[PDB]
Amino acid sequence: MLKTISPLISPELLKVLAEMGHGDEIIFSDAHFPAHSMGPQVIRADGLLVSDLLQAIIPLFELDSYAPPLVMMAAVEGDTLDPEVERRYRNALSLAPCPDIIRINRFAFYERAQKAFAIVITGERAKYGNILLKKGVTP
Amino acid sequence: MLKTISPLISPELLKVLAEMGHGDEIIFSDAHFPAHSMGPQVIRADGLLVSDLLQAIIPLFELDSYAPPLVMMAAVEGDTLDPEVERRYRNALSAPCPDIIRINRFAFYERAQKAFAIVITGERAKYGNILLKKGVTP
Amino acid sequence: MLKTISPLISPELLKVLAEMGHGDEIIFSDAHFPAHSMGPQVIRADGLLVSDLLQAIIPLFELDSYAPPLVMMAAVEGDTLDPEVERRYRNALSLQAPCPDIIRINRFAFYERAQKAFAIVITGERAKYGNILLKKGVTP
Amino acid sequence: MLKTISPLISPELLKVLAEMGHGDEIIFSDAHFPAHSMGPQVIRADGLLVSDLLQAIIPLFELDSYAPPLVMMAAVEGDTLDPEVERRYRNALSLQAPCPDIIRINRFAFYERAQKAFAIVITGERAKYGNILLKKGVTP
Amino acid sequence: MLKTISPLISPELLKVLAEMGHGDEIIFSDAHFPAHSMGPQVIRADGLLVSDLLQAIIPLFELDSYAPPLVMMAAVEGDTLDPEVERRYRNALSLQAPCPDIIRINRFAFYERAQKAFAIVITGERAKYGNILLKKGVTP
Amino acid sequence: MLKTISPLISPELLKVLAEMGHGDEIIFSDAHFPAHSMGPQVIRADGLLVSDLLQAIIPLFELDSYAPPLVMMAAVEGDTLDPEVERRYRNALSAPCPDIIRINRFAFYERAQKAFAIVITGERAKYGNILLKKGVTP
Amino acid sequence: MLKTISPLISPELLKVLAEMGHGDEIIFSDAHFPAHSMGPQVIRADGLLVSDLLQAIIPLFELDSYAPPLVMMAAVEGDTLDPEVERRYRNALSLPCPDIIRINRFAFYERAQKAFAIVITGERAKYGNILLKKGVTP
Amino acid sequence: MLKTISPLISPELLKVLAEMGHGDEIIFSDAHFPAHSMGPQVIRADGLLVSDLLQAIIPLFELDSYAPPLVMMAAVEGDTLDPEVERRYRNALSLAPCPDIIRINRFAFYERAQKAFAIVITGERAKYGNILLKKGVTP
Amino acid sequence: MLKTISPLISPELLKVLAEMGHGDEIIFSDAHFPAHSMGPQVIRADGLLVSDLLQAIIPLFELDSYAPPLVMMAAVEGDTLDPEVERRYRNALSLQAPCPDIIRINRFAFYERAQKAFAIVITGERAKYGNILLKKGVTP
Amino acid sequence: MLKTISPLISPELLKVLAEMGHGDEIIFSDAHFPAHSMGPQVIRADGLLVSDLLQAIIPLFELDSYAPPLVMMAAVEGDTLDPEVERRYRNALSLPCPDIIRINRFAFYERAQKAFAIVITGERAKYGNILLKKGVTP
Ligand SMILES: C[C@@H]1O[C@@H](O)[C@@H](O)[C@H](O)[C@@H]1O
Ligand SMILES: C[C@@H]1O[C@@H](O)[C@@H](O)[C@H](O)[C@@H]1O
Ligand SMILES: C[C@@H]1O[C@@H](O)[C@@H](O)[C@H](O)[C@@H]1O
Ligand SMILES: C[C@@H]1O[C@@H](O)[C@@H](O)[C@H](O)[C@@H]1O
Ligand SMILES: C[C@@H]1O[C@@H](O)[C@@H](O)[C@H](O)[C@@H]1O
Ligand SMILES: C[C@@H]1O[C@@H](O)[C@@H](O)[C@H](O)[C@@H]1O
Ligand SMILES: C[C@@H]1O[C@@H](O)[C@@H](O)[C@H](O)[C@@H]1O
Ligand SMILES: C[C@@H]1O[C@@H](O)[C@@H](O)[C@H](O)[C@@H]1O
Ligand SMILES: C[C@@H]1O[C@@H](O)[C@@H](O)[C@H](O)[C@@H]1O
Ligand SMILES: C[C@@H]1O[C@@H](O)[C@@H](O)[C@H](O)[C@@H]1O
Repeated sequence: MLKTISPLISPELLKVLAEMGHGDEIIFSDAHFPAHSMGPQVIRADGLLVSDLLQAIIPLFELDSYAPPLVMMAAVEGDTLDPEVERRYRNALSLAPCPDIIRINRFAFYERAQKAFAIVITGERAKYGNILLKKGVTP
Repeated sequence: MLKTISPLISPELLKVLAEMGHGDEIIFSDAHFPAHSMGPQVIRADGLLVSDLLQAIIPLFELDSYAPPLVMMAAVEGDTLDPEVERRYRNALSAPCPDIIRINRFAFYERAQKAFAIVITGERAKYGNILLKKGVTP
Repeated sequence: MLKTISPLISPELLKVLAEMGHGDEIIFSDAHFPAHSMGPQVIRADGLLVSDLLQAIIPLFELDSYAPPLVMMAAVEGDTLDPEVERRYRNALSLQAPCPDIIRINRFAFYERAQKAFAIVITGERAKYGNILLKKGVTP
Repeated sequence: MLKTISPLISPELLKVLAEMGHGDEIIFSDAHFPAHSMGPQVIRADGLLVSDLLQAIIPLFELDSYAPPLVMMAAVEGDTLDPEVERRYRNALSLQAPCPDIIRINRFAFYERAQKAFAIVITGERAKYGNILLKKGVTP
Repeated sequence: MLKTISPLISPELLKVLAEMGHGDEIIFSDAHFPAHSMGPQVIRADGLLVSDLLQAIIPLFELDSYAPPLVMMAAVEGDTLDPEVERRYRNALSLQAPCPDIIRINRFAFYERAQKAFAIVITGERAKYGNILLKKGVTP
Repeated sequence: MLKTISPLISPELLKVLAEMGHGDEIIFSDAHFPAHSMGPQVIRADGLLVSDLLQAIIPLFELDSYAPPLVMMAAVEGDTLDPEVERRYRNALSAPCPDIIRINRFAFYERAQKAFAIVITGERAKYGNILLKKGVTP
Repeated sequence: MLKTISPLISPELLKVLAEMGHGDEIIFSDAHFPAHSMGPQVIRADGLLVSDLLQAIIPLFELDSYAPPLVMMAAVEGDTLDPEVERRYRNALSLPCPDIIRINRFAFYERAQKAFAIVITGERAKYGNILLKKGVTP
Repeated sequence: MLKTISPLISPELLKVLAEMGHGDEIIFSDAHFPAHSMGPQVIRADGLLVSDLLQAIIPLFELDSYAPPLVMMAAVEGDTLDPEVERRYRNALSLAPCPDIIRINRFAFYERAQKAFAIVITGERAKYGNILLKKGVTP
Repeated sequence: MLKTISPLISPELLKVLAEMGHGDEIIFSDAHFPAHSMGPQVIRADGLLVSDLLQAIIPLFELDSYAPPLVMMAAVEGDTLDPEVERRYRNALSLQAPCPDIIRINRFAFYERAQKAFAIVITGERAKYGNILLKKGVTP
Repeated sequence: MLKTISPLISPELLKVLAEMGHGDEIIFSDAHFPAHSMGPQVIRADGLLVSDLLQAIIPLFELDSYAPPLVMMAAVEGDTLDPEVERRYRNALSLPCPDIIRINRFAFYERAQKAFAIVITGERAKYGNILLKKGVTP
């Protein structure tokens, strides 16, 4: 734990976040995500909701302006998604407003998770609660 | 995650709990515990309370009936404990929850140095550290 | 071991099952499978039957409903497969609710698929074609 | 697996048994033993009985004749030990020739001794005091 | 780098600072300190002043209040401390509130304590006796 | 060592043989084989002949009946083989010893690169390298 | 620290510069460079300006005369460089020729994936990345 | 394999032998020795007799003159030892004669094997075929 | 060090030389070669001349006779080789019999081959183009 | 290699010397020293004379002024040193004081177990071992 920094961010994630450079991507997945088979280093955040890390990390993480900074997974046809999830993610990320969030199909998302800098799997239970953040040029 | 098992328990902690044998000790510490300098493997559980992990693990973890299975830290001289902590931990570990005994910071740290693992949590209370001793799984 | 969880599941396997997410695949091979050269981590369960493991894991493992969750190996040219195997695998998998249909794929495609699995658990099953792949779903 | 060798013996255990020399000790513990904190390398054999392993290993493992080759744990104050355990352990060990007498030592001295063992194989034996230590001899 | 947190703190140091608990100790040494032979993990901070790093971490690092949290090295017989080093350090450490009195211990006593430190950050401070140890407290 | 098992087989090779599955390939090379630059794990057996290891392993190692289980190296153009080698290897691997097929140095090395392991021996003969493919243990 | 050698160079960087041979390329990046994602080993030099290292390094590092020895990043189209960055760099390097080649952001990343090492500095100036190519030490 | 050097010495043993300095000790044990539980690095020489390595290594290994260079294990009371074993060891080591060989009790031998530089376990089947060599000042 | 074998050969190099098989290649480069970026394991031999190391290993290293076993680097346009380097190398390599003709290939071709070498020994040879590659043959 | 720095110093030795701080001790041993048995990290410098390294190292390495900075091995009782060894060493070091302390063979080993590193050279001279203690870099 450290002062002025959300105690919800583990020491290892703190390191990962700092090591990230312009353009690096990090995923905060829901609890159902196959994080461990993607390839990048995985960090567990089992007792937390994605919205928890988002609000904890946003004052530290500059979002990329050179590319879509926020990406989520699109529900497969014949499946159900929750409208509220994306709503609080935006609220958690609004320091003030945050860029629009774009959804790509689940496979496209995995494909990109495979090249990500790291993956943080949380306890988010809602379906399709996975979100990718692309880092910008930290001022 | 997994069905019928608390998702608050990370897979690595699930492995640790399963590997532990009779007499093995694990510590669930508060956020201020010097967990990483004790020696045993450390598992972070930052967003959770000690009482959260205690209740999640108890239906899987039989407590030792051959020796004191629950050990907490005695307040250092010129300092006092928060009454709310121990009572909350007992509640979480309830068969009845065995009695809890206190031992000075020296003896607690000496045992922490030799514990099977240390799970550091987001528990903010002072003296929120607790040592559990595994018994024989029935 | 732990209470409420089958003792047949090793600590490492419990970790593996918990780490797996939606779509991840895990193989429970018979004793003849070339598990160690496939690529993924290998957990040995020598002396144990695949069916005994399936029955122990099924109450915690959600099978994928987004795609066929069960894949077995088709017999190779000239071989006859023992119907007793798939019969007791489905039974073990039907512990709480009947299990989905099992599909069969060419031995080469099975290996190519084993090369991408999350993990491989090699058991004591001595019958040929006793390998079965499981695909995890979304834990309800 | 391999021909002429029990399939119940994992590859790692076969290596371990072959590496052991005269006087080296290996423990086959029950499922309750604190094997992972003792120190020596641990091989898991979850779901398997100690007696089933002993019967599989005895034809390859020479028991030491220079010192007591079999050590078991004495029950702790208040506990009763099941005579059925030591009974089937000796039977399994008597596969080709009757096995030596088994000695019992205090739980603390057993652990102190486990800390020096070559390896520890934790099995699926669920009975208490199902731990047994074997000391290798000179392969004739 | 990150926003909010000073970029003078390398990602590895940030992780270290966060893992430290109440009572844990960290050394920010001058360029002449035998950092690598003490025992704990070392983080190089060549080119940076100790006072640069103290200012960077003070907003995140609560000092121990259960014991003297600031310790520097006493000058060895024949040498004499440069009070300006302490001034700079004191000002960096007093950016939020007056820092506790800074205690000075003998060279060898300092090394002994370093052997048990959580980590050691060797900087570019070229002034003699530019070493300082910080003890962590209960984070508010 | 171990009773009923050849002491010529090191514990590590004993582990390797046991881990190998159907279709897995292992090479027993002569002393001049570039074993350490192929890729797979290498096990030294310097004082032994390939025929020594072949005979020791055969009572434990069932050979593949689904594909060519024995592969040797074809002599490079402008070079010739020593007749005594292949015949000695067949003798060592005798159920009858399946037929042996030759493949150029390129195809042999390509497979060596992907083999499960390589056991380099003290076999001094030229082209004394042989690749065994494991079958289904009965 | 060592006499005659700039104390700004960490022992690890000293080792890296010494291990580099003719043609090897090293990058001293700004704080925003995605160094850890490229592939080569990374040396953190947080808080230091690129120009500080260049000045510290140049007396020991011979620049390649067989190929352009200095490469920088061209500004993203439509954007412009801060002329002070390169002026500061040219001075630190004590720079007849050689000139500084400028390659596009991604072309720069491509070449950085194959570099000997990447030293990420505390340089906050936009496009402060510079790649140096070692020559033959006189 | 290398020219002029016994092909019976594996590459790793070659390295160990060379890394050894004045006073370092190395054990060539029989096949019954508990080499792997002693502590030092172990090298397998399964198809060889101790006498094989001895004759292969002696032209490379200078024996210590500052201390007893050759030590073997004494048979426990109530056990049998082979007179020929020590005989050929001496013959193998005689390049020309080799120092006397002294026997210490089995436990004393293990105790010393625990601090040795390395242990080479061979296929020597004879009981008490273990021998320790102490390296001298290589000329 | 050892007797019989030249003490100029570090224990790690001796091991490497012995593990090499027919066709394996090793580079003894000059002090300016980019040894560490090629890919293979590197052994430092600072201070020693390439000709010093060639004399040391020739008695133990059979050259390949199935292909040109000796390869050096051609001078880059603008440069010119110092024939005395080759003389020294030739004499060291001819201590037991006339060494095969020494072939010279382009700089980049040499690097390409180095990426696939068994190992690289970078020495203190400060003359340009002091690099030489050896291909191992069937040891008599 | 690096300009201004002796090419005799390997990159790893350069790193080690740079990491050493005030009071740390480094040993440059002769070829007969049991370096790998002592405990500290070992850097091979086969073929090089101790005096060659000392000459290469001294311009970068400040000797301790707070404690005797040079220690050597006293000859085994009844034996004698070759005066040329130390004369050669004193010259390489460009050596008012300090004097060279001589400790018995085993006392030397004891201190070598706690040294920062051991560089084993090709020095064949009896008792060519020398321990240097680092001071405060000016
Ligand atoms: C079908 C999808 O599968 C994975 O991507 C999960 O992380 C999602 O939440 C969803 O269940
Ligand atoms: C004095 C004690 O120090 C550590 O053990 C903390 O984890 C406790 O909560 C308490 O503050
Ligand atoms: C031909 C097949 O080969 C492997 O896949 C074995 O695991 C099967 O049981 C069967 O023998
Ligand atoms: C009291 C004893 O504790 C451990 O040694 C267990 O392995 C035993 O079975 C018994 O429960
Ligand atoms: C004598 C002392 O030695 C070390 O502790 C240095 O870090 C100090 O600055 C001082 O030079
Ligand atoms: C040309 C071939 O090269 C290697 O494969 C050797 O192992 C063979 O015996 C033969 O010499
Ligand atoms: C757009 C570019 O992104 C990275 O390459 C940074 O290192 C540059 O300075 C610039 O910000
Ligand atoms: C009793 C002794 O035990 C070990 O020391 C063996 O290596 C000996 O050969 C002998 O059998
Ligand atoms: C131009 C060449 O570059 C490298 O290959 C050096 O090793 C050569 O000696 C030469 O300087
Ligand atoms: C007797 C001594 O043994 C070692 O310390 C050698 O390094 C010395 O040079 C001497 O030979």
